[PDB]
Amino acid sequence: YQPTPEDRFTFGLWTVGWQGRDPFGDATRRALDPVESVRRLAELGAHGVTFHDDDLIPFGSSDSEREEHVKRFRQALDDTGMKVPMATTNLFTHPVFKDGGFTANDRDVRRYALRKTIRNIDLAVELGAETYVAWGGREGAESGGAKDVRDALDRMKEAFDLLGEYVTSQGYDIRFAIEPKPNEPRGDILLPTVGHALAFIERLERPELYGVNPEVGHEQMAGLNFPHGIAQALWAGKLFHIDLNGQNGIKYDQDLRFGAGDLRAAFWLVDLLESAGYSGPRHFDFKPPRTEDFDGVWASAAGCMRNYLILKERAAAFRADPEVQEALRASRLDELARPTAADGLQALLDDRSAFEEFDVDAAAARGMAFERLDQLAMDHLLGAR
Amino acid sequence: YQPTPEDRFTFGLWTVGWQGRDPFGDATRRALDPVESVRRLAELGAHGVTFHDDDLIPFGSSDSEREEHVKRFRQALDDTGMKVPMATTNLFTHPVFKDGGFTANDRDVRRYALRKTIRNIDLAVELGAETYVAWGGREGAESGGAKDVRDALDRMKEAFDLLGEYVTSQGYDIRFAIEPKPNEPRGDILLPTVGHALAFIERLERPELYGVNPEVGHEQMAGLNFPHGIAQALWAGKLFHIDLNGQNGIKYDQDLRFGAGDLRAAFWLVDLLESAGYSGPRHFDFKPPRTEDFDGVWASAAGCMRNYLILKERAAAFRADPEVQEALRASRLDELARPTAADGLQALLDDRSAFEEFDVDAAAARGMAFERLDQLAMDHLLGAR
Amino acid sequence: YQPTPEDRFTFGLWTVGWQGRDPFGDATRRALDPVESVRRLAELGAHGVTFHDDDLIPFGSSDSEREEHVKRFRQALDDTGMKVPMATTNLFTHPVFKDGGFTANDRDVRRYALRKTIRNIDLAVELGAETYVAWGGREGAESGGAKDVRDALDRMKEAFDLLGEYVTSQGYDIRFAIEPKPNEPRGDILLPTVGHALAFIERLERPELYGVNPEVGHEQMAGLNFPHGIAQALWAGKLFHIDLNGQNGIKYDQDLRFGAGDLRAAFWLVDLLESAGYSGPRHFDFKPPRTEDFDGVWASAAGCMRNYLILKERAAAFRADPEVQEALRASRLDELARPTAADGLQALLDDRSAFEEFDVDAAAARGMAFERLDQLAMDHLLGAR
Amino acid sequence: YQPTPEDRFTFGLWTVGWQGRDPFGDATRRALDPVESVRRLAELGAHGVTFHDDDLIPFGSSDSEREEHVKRFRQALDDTGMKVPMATTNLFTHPVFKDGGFTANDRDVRRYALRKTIRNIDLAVELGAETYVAWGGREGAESGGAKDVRDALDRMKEAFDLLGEYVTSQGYDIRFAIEPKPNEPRGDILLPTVGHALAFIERLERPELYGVNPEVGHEQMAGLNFPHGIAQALWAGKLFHIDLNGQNGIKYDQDLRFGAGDLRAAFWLVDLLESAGYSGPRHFDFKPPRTEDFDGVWASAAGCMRNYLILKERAAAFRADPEVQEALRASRLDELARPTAADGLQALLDDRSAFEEFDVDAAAARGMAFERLDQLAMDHLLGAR
Ligand SMILES: OC[C@H]1O[C@@H](O)[C@H](O)[C@@H](O)[C@@H]1O
Ligand SMILES: OC[C@H]1O[C@@H](O)[C@H](O)[C@@H](O)[C@@H]1O
Ligand SMILES: OC[C@H]1O[C@@H](O)[C@H](O)[C@@H](O)[C@@H]1O
Ligand SMILES: OC[C@H]1O[C@@H](O)[C@H](O)[C@@H](O)[C@@H]1O
Ligand SMILES: [Mg+2]
Ligand SMILES: [Mg+2]
Ligand SMILES: [Mg+2]
Ligand SMILES: [Mg+2]
Ligand SMILES: [Mn+2]
Ligand SMILES: [Mn+2]
Ligand SMILES: [Mn+2]
Ligand SMILES: [Mn+2]
Repeated sequence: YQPTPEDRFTFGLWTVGWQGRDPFGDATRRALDPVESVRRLAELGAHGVTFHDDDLIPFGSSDSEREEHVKRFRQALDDTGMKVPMATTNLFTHPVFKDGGFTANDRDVRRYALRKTIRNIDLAVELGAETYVAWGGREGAESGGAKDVRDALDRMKEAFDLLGEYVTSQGYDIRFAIEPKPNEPRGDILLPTVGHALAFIERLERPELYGVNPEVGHEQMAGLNFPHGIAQALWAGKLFHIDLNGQNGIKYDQDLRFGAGDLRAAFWLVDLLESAGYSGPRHFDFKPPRTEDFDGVWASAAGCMRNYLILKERAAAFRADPEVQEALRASRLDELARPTAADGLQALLDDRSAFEEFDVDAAAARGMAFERLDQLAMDHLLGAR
Repeated sequence: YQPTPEDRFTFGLWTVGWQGRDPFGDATRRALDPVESVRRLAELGAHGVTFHDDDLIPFGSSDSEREEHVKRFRQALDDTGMKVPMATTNLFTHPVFKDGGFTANDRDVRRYALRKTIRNIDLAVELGAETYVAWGGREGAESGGAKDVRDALDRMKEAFDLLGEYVTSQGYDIRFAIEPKPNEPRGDILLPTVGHALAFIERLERPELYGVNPEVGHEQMAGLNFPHGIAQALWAGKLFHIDLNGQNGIKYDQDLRFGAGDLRAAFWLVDLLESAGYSGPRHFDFKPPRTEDFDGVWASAAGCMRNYLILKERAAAFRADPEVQEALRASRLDELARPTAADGLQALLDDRSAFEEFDVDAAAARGMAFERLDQLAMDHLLGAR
Repeated sequence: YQPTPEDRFTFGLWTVGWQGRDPFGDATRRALDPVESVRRLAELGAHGVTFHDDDLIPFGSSDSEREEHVKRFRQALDDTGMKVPMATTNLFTHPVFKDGGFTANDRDVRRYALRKTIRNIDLAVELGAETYVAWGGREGAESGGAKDVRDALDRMKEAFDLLGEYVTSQGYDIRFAIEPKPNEPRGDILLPTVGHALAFIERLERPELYGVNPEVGHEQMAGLNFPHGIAQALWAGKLFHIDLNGQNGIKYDQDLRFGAGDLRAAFWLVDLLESAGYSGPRHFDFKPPRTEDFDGVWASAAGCMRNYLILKERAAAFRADPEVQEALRASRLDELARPTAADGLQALLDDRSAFEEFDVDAAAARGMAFERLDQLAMDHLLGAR
Repeated sequence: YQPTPEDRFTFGLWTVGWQGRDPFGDATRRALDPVESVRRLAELGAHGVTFHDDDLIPFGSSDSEREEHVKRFRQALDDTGMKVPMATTNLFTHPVFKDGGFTANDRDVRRYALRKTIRNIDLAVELGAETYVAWGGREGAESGGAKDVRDALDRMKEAFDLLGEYVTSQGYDIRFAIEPKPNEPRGDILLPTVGHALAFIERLERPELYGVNPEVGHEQMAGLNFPHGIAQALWAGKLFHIDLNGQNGIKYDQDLRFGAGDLRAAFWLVDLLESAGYSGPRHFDFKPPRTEDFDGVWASAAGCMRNYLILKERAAAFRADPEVQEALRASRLDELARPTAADGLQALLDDRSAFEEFDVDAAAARGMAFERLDQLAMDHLLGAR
């Protein structure tokens, strides 16, 4: 289960670089030079890294410092062959963003947030990024009167439309991916789930430029089924990017390494991504627990990749097993993929076998055989057949 | 705080008619004649009732029985002046729907579910309903292999498109409202939230025919902010109907009377509905607890209406208070409603006060004053100023 | 992974016998004769069955009917070799228990609940049960004024003390196990968790007669760590019985087959039970989903046993692996088992290496190596080393 | 609703002193001199403040600095009349505590944690504290193998027994209160709820020295009913202290001002505390949101006190209302307070009206009238009768 770059595994600079500061604790690890992270991740078999503007260039840097930080970063990519498929803006750390970025009540902050993002889009395009992610972690509220949500969605649409106008006017190929999160650090965050983000996108001026970057832990933070939400994003044609990690149910954002947390949901996610032929980066947005030293950071990163590859093998064995293929037919998954009424409405209305002469009790008595199917899946996941 | 029919309060036959059967207990109350519910609700000041097909006509009824049930029902509406603004199909009680209705794996069940709905749409139009609600309570799964969600969404789109084709071919004015629910009775239910339903609707053949019927308890069952989700539905122009009740956080669907559960969220919901000028029915989808006798059923129904009216008065006093209007300006809610960059992208890019000369520390040091605003709201809710 | 009776796997009559009625649906399966369940479970390798009084003898039965039901049941145990290690009272289904049994506000109901339990304790002793379980599923409330909780705990202590007085006066060996549940069917249930039940027991007249019967899904329904709670019950010497099943986080009580739901927590539970040498029944309190027919019921029951045995093998391989034993030392699990200050308080107060000369930064810089340990556990669970 | 010191309102130095650093954001406010907090809180009507050792004396301070910090603090208490009823140890911020304090796997860290606490107990006694709080925020784990919970509970019992041995050997009157929390910053925290802490205390060498310091938000973080848990703590005689704040369901620890979050649960909490005659400090453990400036900090603190006083008035009006007293009798709250079987077990066994001649259907048909009672409570809370 050794990763190679063709597996497309990517890591944020902020993941292995996390110093371990949490709400109740100081840092447990020194800061990492982005150059060293690139080298250490390449040695593990990663394909690429991603960054926030302020991860790569310290906030407030001068032009000459900015140029030296990028030049050092570019040399580490050249030395390793690592790519930069995705980038994003930090619109959450600085105190100026305390009431939001694009939806801050203060107009001058909203304008500043847009300028900060536009500057980093240029940098991301230069480094080769195909996707620009927006995480509105500060867009939201802790109380009901502090944010008019219809007004905030107006401001959010304006911000995204202007960013779409900007990349069009430069002839950039980059697309945007919205990363939903239901809460934390705000009491409730706007566009809290995959669904809310997909619905918002359909009201933008150029919807085709925008998709979702769903994160395993963020949907599980709302108790939602992450493979189900990914399926709806695939159905809509909007899975531009994905964040992989682990999460133990409804609580603070844990960002455990992928495969920790809900192991079965991870299996069904990997099964769906491979079956659907998702071709984007397999991006890990995780935090090595602050109990770990620097050797534990890299063990945690390696674990993400390994667990993905183990699940990929087991899911593929599951789908290829003729006994599973037989069980899927017994459970009528083939019938689910058949059109309900390709004969059309009138034919359905006149079809007496659909109502007047439908034997509802005979239909009701037919078991679905889902438990035998699910136990075959569990045996395949555990390597027990 | 006495309701009148112009307040547009509506109740499902299945709410005050609930016999008190739960997963662990037998019925604690006798069944109610729909006629008596209409009379008792009218006496309380309700505007109308809603129904499932099988609430009004017992499942399996003959044509002559069906006609007598409707004739009795119609006479109770005539005697009281009560309206029927909304109707829906029971696609969840009969064992034939155990794997779903529109997305059942068995094609013959999906066709039957469509025919059952189409039959009731006719009845609902005859009784005057403006909205037909779809609650896919059985569309979902308890295990990952039992439902391919992309296939199920294909079947769901087909079902809704055919229903839209049907009402168009009859020249009906009725529109559809999807009622989301994240789980129960299925382990996870498809279109689990307001957002997922809004996103799905945008892929239907005629999206303008479909909106959402969000329920307070269903979004709170996912830990989501119900006023926020209602705001996004209003923003999208899709709040066709609403279900009001109470719910104590993330657990089984409690269906408490409106105002119980999260009292502050109820206040902010009523504030939003009145401020936005929502003109649909104020529909209560609640269950009088099975501890109650028939007198407790009607006290519970009266409580729903009363609590709405109390919250309506307090929210209106909050918005009209000049000290609150002053606090809203101090918190820059006026600036949130102003366009971020009506001067356009180029002007924003050249505006040095948006970036090069933006004093980020002065902006960051400005408090939002949200706590004083929120305490004014709490004083208004409690009648303590 | 074939179970045998020496594995001590037990099932409630109400589990495989569940007809599939849920809050929104009618039964999908016919009722089962308890005799047939005993035979079918024995054929699967089960050790025993458990029952509610009303599972074995239909409520309201005459003495002659009661005797024939028991005689038939006893013959099925004799024919199979199955045991009856545990029994319990149904104090939740009949409408008389709608406000509780032992803590019903109506005193005459509380007295009836006690008499109903005492009658079944006699029957359980006759059938050989070692444990009598109390599940106060109706003890609780949906609103704050309806139950004074200090008064209710007074009544609950009185009920349990009287039951302890009863079994002592008959010279019975049977002990009581309280089964906690945080909510459902009541809005909140008294003694909601393992901890609350353990604390309550310490106030009973004869605490040694009472322990806990924790259920996987019930603690996960509160977002709690079930292996952690089992550990505290073992630490207190109170794990008299256990209910095994699966549950997907915070939502209604799913009662999935064991191993479904949180697979990793199931692994750590089995590891703890085997390491601690728990010698009680491995009891499954699960519901075959109502999508299943009778063949799916037995496949689901077999899956419970199989998954336990797979996890038992993987946990044992994990603990016996010398590389894991090395990682546990690296993570200082050996030091955790050493007394903190066996030298005593004064020696600790005078030990300068505990404070004045403790190198806090050197200690802080030592990584715990938990991630490498946890990835070894994951590799062992998945069969990937 | 103006607080006075006889209302016993207390605040942690760390509450109004919180600089606004969260997992995703830098500080939004400057640090506060503890002296200024004492003065500002006294001016608001507070009775007292509480502290962590490291709140009052910066970590690593020399003896002469330590003495000057305390002397300044003591003068602010003398100038204001403020008391210090409670103190606690910071065993969570420094990286040395990253795997816990009393239950850290490293023995030398456990010994250091004990010495750090013992030093602060001396200081707390000098300042007059009656309660010493233990919050084991780092005692726990993110993975299953990293902590043997039976071993950790052994170490926790040893730590608490040694602290009890220490205060006894000095003749101190101070008692200990354990503050439970289910998760955050650890994935799961040991003794996660009021119940688990009460059960643990009963295994300590001198149980009478230890009680609980429950926090509104911490039990709600597990979806539990906080008034119910407080009632069980009162029933056990262990409510030594309480932390008041607000929390919106199951998510990260919000620490909103008291009264925000679940308003009805706050009402029932205040009703219970006043009815039970709780005489300890009404301590607020809250964080003014980081959107606020220093004026918003004090408005937030004032709001805590005001909301408590409003709820106190409404709860008292509720209990004194003769129509409520009539409804409580109708709902048989009087019968709940009556002993179930003061006639004894034998008399119960021979009482034919408890079983043989109990009319179960007549009992079942009697409604509890809980909804009318609960609507009276809601009318009293809202000032709407
Ligand atoms: O892409 C933006 C990223 O910013 C991070 O700091 C957030 O915590 C992530 O959830 C997000 O993926
Ligand atoms: O509109 C359909 C209705 O069916 C009911 O039985 C469900 O429980 C409701 O949530 C829903 O509103
Ligand atoms: O032991 C009593 C049993 O009664 C069942 O019907 C409950 O649902 C179980 O959780 C419990 O184990
Ligand atoms: O008493 C100890 C205190 O430490 C704080 O920093 C925790 O966040 C509180 O929950 C706790 O009350
Ligand atoms: Mg992310
Ligand atoms: Mg509804
Ligand atoms: Mg159970
Ligand atoms: Mg606290
Ligand atoms: Mn995250
Ligand atoms: Mn509902
Ligand atoms: Mn259960
Ligand atoms: Mn807290």
